[PDB]
Amino acid sequence: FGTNGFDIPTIAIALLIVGVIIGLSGLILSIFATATASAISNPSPGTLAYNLTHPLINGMVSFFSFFPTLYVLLGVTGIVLIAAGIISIIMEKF
Amino acid sequence: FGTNGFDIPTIAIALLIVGVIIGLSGLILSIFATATASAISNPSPGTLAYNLTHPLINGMVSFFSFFPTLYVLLGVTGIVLIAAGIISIIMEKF
Amino acid sequence: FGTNGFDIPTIAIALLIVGVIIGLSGLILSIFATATASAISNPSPGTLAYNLTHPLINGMVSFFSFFPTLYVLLGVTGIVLIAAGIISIIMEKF
Amino acid sequence: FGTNGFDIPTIAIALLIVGVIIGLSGLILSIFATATASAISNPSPGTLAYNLTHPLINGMVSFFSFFPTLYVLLGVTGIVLIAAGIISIIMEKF
Amino acid sequence: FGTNGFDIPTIAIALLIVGVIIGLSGLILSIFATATASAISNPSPGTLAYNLTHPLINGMVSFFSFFPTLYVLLGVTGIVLIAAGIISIIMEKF
Amino acid sequence: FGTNGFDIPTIAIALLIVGVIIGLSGLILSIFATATASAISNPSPGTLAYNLTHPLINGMVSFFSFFPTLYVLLGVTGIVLIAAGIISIIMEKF
Amino acid sequence: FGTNGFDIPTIAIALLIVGVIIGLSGLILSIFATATASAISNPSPGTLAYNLTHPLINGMVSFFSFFPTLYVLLGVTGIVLIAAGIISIIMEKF
Repeated sequence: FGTNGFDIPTIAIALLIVGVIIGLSGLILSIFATATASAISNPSPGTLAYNLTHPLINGMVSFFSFFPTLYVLLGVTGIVLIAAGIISIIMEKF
Repeated sequence: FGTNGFDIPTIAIALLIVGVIIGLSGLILSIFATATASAISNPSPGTLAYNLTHPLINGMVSFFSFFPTLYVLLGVTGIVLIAAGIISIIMEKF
Repeated sequence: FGTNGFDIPTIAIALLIVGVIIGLSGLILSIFATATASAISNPSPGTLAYNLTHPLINGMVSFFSFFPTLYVLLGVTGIVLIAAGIISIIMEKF
Repeated sequence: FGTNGFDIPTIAIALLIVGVIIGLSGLILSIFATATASAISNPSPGTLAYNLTHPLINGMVSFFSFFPTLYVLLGVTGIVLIAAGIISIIMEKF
Repeated sequence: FGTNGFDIPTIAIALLIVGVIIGLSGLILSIFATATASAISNPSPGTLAYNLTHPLINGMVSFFSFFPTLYVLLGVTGIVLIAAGIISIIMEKF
Repeated sequence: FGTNGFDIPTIAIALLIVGVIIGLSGLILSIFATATASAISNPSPGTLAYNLTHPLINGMVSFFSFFPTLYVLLGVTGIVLIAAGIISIIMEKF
Repeated sequence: FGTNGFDIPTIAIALLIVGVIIGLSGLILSIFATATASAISNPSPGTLAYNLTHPLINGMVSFFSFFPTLYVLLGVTGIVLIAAGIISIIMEKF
């Protein structure tokens, strides 16, 4: 059901695959994040360990704050792909 | 249905193609613009980041304000093409 | 849909491409500018580090202030291109 | 989207590249300047070390004061390039 | 529809072409003039930059004031051409 | 639309070209003049640097004051050209 | 847009070039003059070094005082060139 490489069943299967992979990634990352949160403690505001540890958790927070826009762009990619398929169909179907 | 290169079915198909392409372009650009709007924040009116970032968004605004007249001219082009076709038909059909 | 090299679908696609590229450029530059703003500190008004660092940020500010007019000219270019296309069509379509 | 060597997407990409490179340069230079400021001390106003060290920091200050106009000229260059492109388009598009 | 080189359809097409070209010229020049107006600032009445910049804008104003009569003469030319055509027709049609 | 070398479309295009070139020249010169104004300082009224620098800025001022009449003459040239065209048309059109 | 070698666009470009070159010359000379002023000191009014150095700075002052009239003549040259162009056009355009 297509012309050259555009197949609606294949597209649906690909959507299934990406959806389930993203679900698993969220699940695993959340589960691991809980363990990390449990492991690290809060020594004191101003001792040696605080100086030694604070920037690390800051980097954690920053990278994880970067995740959402990555996911948004990844989602945007699929609309582009499907639209390219539609245009390609229309171009030489007539 | 024509004389040399003017074909009414071909013209209708071309109109279909340009219409759908313009629709897709609007869709994709709007969706991406929402993501850009979400990503960038407003630091402060007068700090370093404001000086560093404000002209960029100004350029964004300006270019996107230039878009409408581009679209208008692009639309005007088709009337010229169809009129040239009509004249060419009349010239040597009689 | 054209005469020699003027194709309305091609023009629309080109507009799409330039628009999305400009959006990405704004996004990336803003995100990076936030990081730069965070990294650099303000030592003091009159110490060695101030003398060492101030002109650099001045150059930053100046170049980024130059960006907007660059974008404006870049936008102006497209109107010229489309108008040249219209004129070329009219010249030998009749 | 151009005539011979003028490509609006290429220009936008080039602007992106120069912008990010300038941002990185500012970042790295500022970070290094902080370290230099920290390392050197102020011995005394009139001892041997002062005589030995003062002109060096004077040269530092002078060169870094030269930076801003370099950046300004570098920014001016792009407007010239884009204008040359516009003129070249207009010359033989008609 | 003519005698030797006078063709009413050709004349009408030529009028169309000159009209649209003049419209485009006005459009482009106005759009560019807005950008120029935005870019240049007003430093002060009596400093170095004022002395350096004022005559340039004076020349701008003068040349652009010369434009109108150029356009008027250009318009006058067409009446002469059409009248020459009429006379040439009458001379040897009888 | 002409007789030998006088073409109203060509004239209009030439007017467009000269107008845009003059606009760009004004823009670039003003932008550069601002940078020059910023770079040079005012040392003192009577020291060595004043003697060394004052005549240079005097020459700057003088040449830039010469610009306006150059532009005026350049503008006058076009009226002469168009009038020569009109006369040439009238001479042998009848 | 001309007759043999007189081209208004070429003239405008030449004016741009000479203007920017003169601006750069003023800039560079002023910047260098500041450095020269800083380097040389004032030993004493009547010692050996004064006798050894004074005439040199006198020659500096004199030559730099000669600059302005050079610039004025250079500016005058362009009016002559443009007028020669106008006369040449008028001579054989009719």
